[PDB]
Amino acid sequence: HGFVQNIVIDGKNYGGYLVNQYPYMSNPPEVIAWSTTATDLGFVDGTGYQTPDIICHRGAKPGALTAPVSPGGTVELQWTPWPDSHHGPVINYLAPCNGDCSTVDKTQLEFFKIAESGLINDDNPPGIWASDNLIAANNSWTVTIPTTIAPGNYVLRHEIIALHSAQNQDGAQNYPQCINLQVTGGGSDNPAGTLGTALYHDTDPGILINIYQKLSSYIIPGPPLYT
Ligand SMILES: *[C@@H]1O[C@H](CO)[C@@H](O)[C@H](O)[C@H]1NC(C)=O
Ligand SMILES: [Cu+2]
Repeated sequence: HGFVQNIVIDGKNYGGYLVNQYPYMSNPPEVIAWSTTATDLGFVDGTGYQTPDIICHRGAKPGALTAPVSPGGTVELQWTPWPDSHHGPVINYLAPCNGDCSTVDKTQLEFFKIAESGLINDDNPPGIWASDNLIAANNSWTVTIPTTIAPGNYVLRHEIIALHSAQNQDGAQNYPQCINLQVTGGGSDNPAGTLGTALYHDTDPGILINIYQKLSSYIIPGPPLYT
């Protein structure tokens, strides 16, 4: 359980969607982060993979604001403290807004994977995962925006998948957090994109998995990494 509390871009903080404050406020502030109804600080499990909830989390609506990023710039997402128990991958996608992200139909967004990190070491099962790298970095993740994509407005879909309960059907816990970015620079690629509801299926090999046993490999879920 947790959420993204702050985003650092080009030397300033953009405050996150504080899901334990703003849903209680009823005139809440404009941010680059999507609003959600996930006030339990919880997840979308396999029952929700073909519902709109998987796209940017339960009940999500676009952020009003968009943050500009320098060409090949960093976006640092700062989480609430991630529990060591919640081992699993950290995955990052962009989808083009083709206009103001604040007005997109989330159900039409087509994501391409720009970064993935999975099982790092398995010397002591359940091992060390991208989620453990996030904890070791004091609960932040750094995303480098590619220089090779067409600039424009994009949703960054940033996600931890916790696998501590994932040996059961629908046990994996997805924690997507979306923010609005203005990608800048000279790129031209329009990578093939995947609908939110086709990212994951509840029987995928990196989704329905016992992490407590020795693992020889881990297949990071979702569509193929764009390079
Ligand atoms: C996180 O930062 C705090 C100090 O603010 C420190 O005490 C902690 O050990 C840091 N780093 C890691 C790897 O946990
Ligand atoms: Cu949890």
